[PDB]
Amino acid sequence: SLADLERAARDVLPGEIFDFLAGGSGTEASLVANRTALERVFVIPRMLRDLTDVTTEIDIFGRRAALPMAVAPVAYQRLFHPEGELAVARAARDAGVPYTICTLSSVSLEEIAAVGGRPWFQLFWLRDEKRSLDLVRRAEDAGCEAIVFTVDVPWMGRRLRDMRNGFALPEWVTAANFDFAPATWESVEAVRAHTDLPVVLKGILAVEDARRAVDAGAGGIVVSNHGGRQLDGAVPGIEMLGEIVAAVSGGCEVLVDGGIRSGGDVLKATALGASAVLVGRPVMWALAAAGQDGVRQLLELLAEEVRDAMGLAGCESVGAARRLNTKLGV
Amino acid sequence: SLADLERAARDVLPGEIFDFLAGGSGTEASLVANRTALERVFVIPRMLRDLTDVTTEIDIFGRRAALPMAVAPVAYQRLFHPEGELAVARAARDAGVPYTICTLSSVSLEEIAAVGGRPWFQLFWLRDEKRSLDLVRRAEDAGCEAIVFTVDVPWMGRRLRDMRNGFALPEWVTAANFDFAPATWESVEAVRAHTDLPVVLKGILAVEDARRAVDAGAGGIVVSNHGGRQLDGAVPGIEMLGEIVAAVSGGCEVLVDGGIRSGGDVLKATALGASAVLVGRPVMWALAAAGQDGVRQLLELLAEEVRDAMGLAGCESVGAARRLNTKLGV
Amino acid sequence: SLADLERAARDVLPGEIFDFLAGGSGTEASLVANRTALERVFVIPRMLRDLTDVTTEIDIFGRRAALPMAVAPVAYQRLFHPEGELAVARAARDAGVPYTICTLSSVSLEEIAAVGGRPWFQLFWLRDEKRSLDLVRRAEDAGCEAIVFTVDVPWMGRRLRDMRNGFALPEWVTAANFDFAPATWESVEAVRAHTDLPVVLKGILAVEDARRAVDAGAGGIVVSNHGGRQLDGAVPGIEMLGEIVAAVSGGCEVLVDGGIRSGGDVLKATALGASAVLVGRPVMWALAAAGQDGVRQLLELLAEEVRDAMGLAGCESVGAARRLNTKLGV
Amino acid sequence: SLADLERAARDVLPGEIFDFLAGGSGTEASLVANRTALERVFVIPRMLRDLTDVTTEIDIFGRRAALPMAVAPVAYQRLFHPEGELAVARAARDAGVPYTICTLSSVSLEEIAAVGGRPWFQLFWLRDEKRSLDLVRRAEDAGCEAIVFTVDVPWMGRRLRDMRNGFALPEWVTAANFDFAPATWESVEAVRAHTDLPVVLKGILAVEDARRAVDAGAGGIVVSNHGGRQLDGAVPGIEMLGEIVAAVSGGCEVLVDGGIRSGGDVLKATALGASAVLVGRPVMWALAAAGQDGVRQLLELLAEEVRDAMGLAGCESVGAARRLNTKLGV
Ligand SMILES: Cc1cc2nc3c(=O)[nH]c(=O)nc-3n(C[C@H](O)[C@H](O)[C@H](O)COP(=O)(O)O)c2cc1C
Ligand SMILES: Cc1cc2nc3c(=O)[nH]c(=O)nc-3n(C[C@H](O)[C@H](O)[C@H](O)COP(=O)(O)O)c2cc1C
Ligand SMILES: Cc1cc2nc3c(=O)[nH]c(=O)nc-3n(C[C@H](O)[C@H](O)[C@H](O)COP(=O)(O)O)c2cc1C
Ligand SMILES: Cc1cc2nc3c(=O)[nH]c(=O)nc-3n(C[C@H](O)[C@H](O)[C@H](O)COP(=O)(O)O)c2cc1C
Ligand SMILES: O=C(O)Cc1ccccc1
Ligand SMILES: O=C(O)Cc1ccccc1
Ligand SMILES: O=C(O)Cc1ccccc1
Ligand SMILES: O=C(O)Cc1ccccc1
Repeated sequence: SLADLERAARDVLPGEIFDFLAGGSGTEASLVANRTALERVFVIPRMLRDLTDVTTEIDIFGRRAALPMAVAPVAYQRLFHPEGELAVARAARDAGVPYTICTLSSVSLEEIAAVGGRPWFQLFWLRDEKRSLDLVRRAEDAGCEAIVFTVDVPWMGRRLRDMRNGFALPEWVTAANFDFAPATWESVEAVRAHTDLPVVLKGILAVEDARRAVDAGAGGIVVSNHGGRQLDGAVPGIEMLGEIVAAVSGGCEVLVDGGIRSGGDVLKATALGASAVLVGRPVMWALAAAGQDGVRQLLELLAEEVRDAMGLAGCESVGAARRLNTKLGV
Repeated sequence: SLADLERAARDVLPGEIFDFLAGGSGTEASLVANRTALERVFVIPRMLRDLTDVTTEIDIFGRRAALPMAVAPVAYQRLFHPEGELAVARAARDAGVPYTICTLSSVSLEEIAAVGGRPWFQLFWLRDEKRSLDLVRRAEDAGCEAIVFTVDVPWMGRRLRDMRNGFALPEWVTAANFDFAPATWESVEAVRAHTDLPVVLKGILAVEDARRAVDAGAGGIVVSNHGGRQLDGAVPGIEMLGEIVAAVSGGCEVLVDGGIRSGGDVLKATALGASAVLVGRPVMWALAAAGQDGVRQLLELLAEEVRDAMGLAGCESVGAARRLNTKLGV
Repeated sequence: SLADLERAARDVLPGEIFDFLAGGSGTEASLVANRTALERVFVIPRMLRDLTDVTTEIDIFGRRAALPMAVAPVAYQRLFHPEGELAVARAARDAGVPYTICTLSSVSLEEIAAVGGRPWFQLFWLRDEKRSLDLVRRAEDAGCEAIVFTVDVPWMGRRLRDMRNGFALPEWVTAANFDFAPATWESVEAVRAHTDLPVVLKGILAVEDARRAVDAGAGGIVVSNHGGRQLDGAVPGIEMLGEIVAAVSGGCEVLVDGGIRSGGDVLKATALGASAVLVGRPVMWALAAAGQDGVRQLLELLAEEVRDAMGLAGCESVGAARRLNTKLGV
Repeated sequence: SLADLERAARDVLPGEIFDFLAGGSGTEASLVANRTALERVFVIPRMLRDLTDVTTEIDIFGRRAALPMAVAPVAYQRLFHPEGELAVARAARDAGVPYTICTLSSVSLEEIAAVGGRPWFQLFWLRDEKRSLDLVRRAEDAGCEAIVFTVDVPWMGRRLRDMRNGFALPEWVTAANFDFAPATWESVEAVRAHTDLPVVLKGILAVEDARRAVDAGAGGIVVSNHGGRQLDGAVPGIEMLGEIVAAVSGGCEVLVDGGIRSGGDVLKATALGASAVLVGRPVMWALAAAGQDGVRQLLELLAEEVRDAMGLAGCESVGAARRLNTKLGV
């Protein structure tokens, strides 16, 4: 289980860095709710279906992925291990999972993309529409296959663990893509007009924002409260997911994140209608604990857990898993 | 109470064997939910009815049973006591309760059936349609009166207690019926075509699978998440039971299992519409603690608890108990 | 508060007697649910109403009572104090609260009634229709003003505290009215035909049993699960009360019991539609702790708490309190 | 966070005074429910809106306030610090927040009003309609801009912490406005006829009392259970707020109080429809801990938390925050 890795990472990382990773904003209400919400979801499995060729593969944004999952954008991964983003990206490539390269990556995006695999690029909107679009163009020129535009960070949430810790970036970690302003719908349009890559808006929670994202020409959204790190009291994405999937009615891919910690959790998200999930903190636990081989082992365990869960639920494909029904417990 | 027995069994059994017995898959969410779900159910008892002739008997699959209960299939019972299945089967016979002989029994099915009583036989689908049907034919020739086809095990769930324990069958426990593949609806048909015994599909949770089971010629189903040992996050059977009973509308017997630990719990399952229940772990606690006489004492306590509960609720018969209403609490 | 008294009684009483008093049947699910259910109820108070003449009085079964409350039937009160029922009955009389004399009283019913006040008499149905009716006639001849026919005890619930304790009546406590069989609707009719007193059926939880009680000529019912001492898993009366009040639509008085521990709890029961409440265990705590003066002090504290709660909620009368709305919390 | 201040105040204040401040009535059910209720509310934030000019200002009762918040009436503030109400009022003025001067203030209302800022005056109805109206006239002559008529205190709730503590006002704290009777709707009319200031009824929880308040010519209400200090078991205001806002349909300002402990909580109240909130206990923690500068720091932290929350939720104005949707969690 992914629970094994969390303790291993707690042991190795400096306390303040473990807190930067684990923490949420405010009283951590949304952080805790991400888990509570998943725990309340029960799947109604189907029996006696053909499982001779169970596959966890999906096609997303033009490409085959080995699982309905990608590595979430997590800034400054050298905080957790000296190889940082390169270790994660290599493991992701080898697992057939898309890796999201961050605007605030601690290794340059061009170096990360050179690893190969299916890199996506996460955008934070800069000060200058021109620099933002340069970053997009860099990503595209480097072979990234989607732009994950983070839209829930007009500014950063108040992380009281960091404030209490007086936590700051070590001098040996930098924003390697560099030598910020709130995004609007106009910024989305500027991005969409300047790339042929799918634009994916990350941090959508309202139904009318999901519909507007489709109208705006997004190729996907990530239904997300940013891992409980942005508005404290924001609803978990998993609680809005079903309503959002019904509202877009196939008009874009609908991803979800927040608290996904097992293959069963992936199955739950799928059954609620998600195209795929992102996974954040667990990938960093595996990185901290054992570098590249740590993340590879995590991804292999997830792969096995997702296949197991699907077959136990009577699903030979992710599409079938999306047609599962659920029941909320207490 | 059945709680007495659990500690007695914890004291006598080797830790790893107690864990094989107690554990569920994954994070044990479905294991815990089986109990939570029962605990939330309240019965609305009726008063002032004639109780001069209260009976707990039912007719099921051709035969009278003393209680609306059978012993669930539990593999490898010599793990818990040296007399294993023979001790349980004798106690069951003497109590007038059906005993389910397992495909993976640690005493041969013919020896268990020779004990007498009302044996049923649980089938796991083998590799070879021909060997599966041989096992069915053996059971029928031995006098088993129903085939309990387990349909929730295309493969085994990941039991993290066993994995952590590195638990494996002792060399002194074997699958005595021997000298596996996923089941499908085609396998059900092959069984149904080859026996005149009622075929009971164990591990149904979806309403449309219950209806299809009727259409397929099943004589019953067991609404079950396999004691929380198969898909972690599968809904408890008790949560689907009422919906399933309404959907089959008398077309087959509808049994339930998972967490039944008292006569009051039997009453709750009955009031939700179950024809009968299966009981698993408590029977093995009694076996571990005191062998045959242990299981006899358990069954006598259950019998007394079921009669007590029925009469306190104004029910002179199990049919009347099925007409009780319930209310969900928090 | 009534919480003060509970510890005082725990200190003075022998453990096994405190357990006889405190305990419920089975796993004590219904015992705990009585409290949970009250705790979930919130009152919506009204403001700015005339409170110049707030009164807690009600008319019930022909007579004025000082509060919408009576002392519940509790058998064998000499278990708790040497003066037993006489101490409780005197305090009740002095407080203007009806006292329920038990069939299993440890002082004869005629002695208790001689105390004066507003005694009611609780009936358990005997073996012999003739002896049952004699007991009723005795009660009526002694000046009791209602027959509280307990209808939830075809036999006694399994009290595992008592069983574990091997608890039995001390030799110095006897059933003083003596020198039992399940009740039916026919028994109710026999009682109703033989007395002009109001017949009150205690232990009704199903709506159709409440309606039938009206049809049967009951002058009241007590919506009750017998303090969690009868069917373990029976719904709390407070959860059925609103539905029952709507169903009888003024055809009899509807009382409730189970867990009433404050004037606020009385207000909650009133707001849900109860005519009055019974209070059991707290009266015995006060008796154990301080005899007659103990029960008087309890009743004075309740009186003050009920007036306080009513006025804070804008109710000058109990009728107004019945028109309060409520909201369920979590 | 406001949690920092609570411990600081616990350290400095005498135990019995900390209890006078913290406590509620009865079993403190309503006190705890105020927090529970807020914790169950999740906001659905909006993204990608223009936040170039985020403002937390509102217009209320004729005047601009810097935040959608006022300092609640809290009697006898010299209990917490020697400068008492003057320290709080100065900080409030400097923060641009209305300060509610109490009828039971420990510094005279004219001295508090001389501080300047936006003082409101809270009225308790006196014995004598003439003295009540004198107090109103004093407040108006001193420059108070609204009368906050407390309508939930026909008398004081039973504060068991105070009773247990034998707590009484120190001899060095007095009701400085002096040298009481239950309010009715007639008292509201007498106030409304005698002032041109907006009359705000504090302690409304029933929908029909909110509508009647509008009909009566109130310029606002405060939906409130008096911080859990009046009826124990009264619903939290936050649970009635949405229903009340829909019922008045713009006919008066609708404020709420009870448990507001962060800017996120203000956002939640706004999203449920509140015009503004009151904050009580936290202001007294800050006063106790650090006098005037303590309250100033609290108000600055709240201001920053409210702006943060609004912008993270896509709201450039409080009006926009009122149009946010919410979802209840568990
Ligand atoms: C340490 C940390 C840094 C993050 N950095 C970013 C970021 O730069 N961009 C972004 O869009 N999301 C960022 N996220 C949020 C994740 O992409 C994701 O939404 C969240 O972590 C998912 O929740 P999970 O960690 O519970 O799986 C970060 C998350 C964490 C924990
Ligand atoms: C140790 C163990 C072994 C089991 N073996 C089998 C099996 O061979 N076949 C099967 O259909 N169910 C099997 N089950 C599941 C039970 O038949 C039953 O569904 C479950 O135990 C009921 O839950 P309960 O144990 O809470 O009463 C097993 C259960 C346990 C605990
Ligand atoms: C020790 C004990 C003895 C009781 N004896 C009787 C009885 O003889 N007849 C009866 O109708 N109810 C009996 N009751 C139940 C009470 O009348 C009442 O329904 C229950 O105690 C109410 O719950 P409360 O104790 O929570 O207030 C008894 C209750 C207790 C605790
Ligand atoms: C110590 C104390 C004294 C109070 N005095 C008054 C008062 O004189 N008048 C009034 O209307 N409310 C009074 N209140 C209630 C507050 O105005 C407010 O409704 C409540 O404190 C809001 O809850 P909060 O403290 O959780 O923020 C008092 C509250 C406390 C804690
Ligand atoms: O997006 C986040 O929660 C992580 C982050 C951390 C530090 C600086 C920018 C972003
Ligand atoms: O069916 C089960 O949960 C029990 C089982 C244990 C070991 C091997 C097969 C089946
Ligand atoms: O009615 C009850 O719960 C109390 C009781 C105790 C002992 C004998 C008869 C009745
Ligand atoms: O209104 C309140 O809860 C506080 C109060 C305390 C003491 C006296 C009057 C009012």
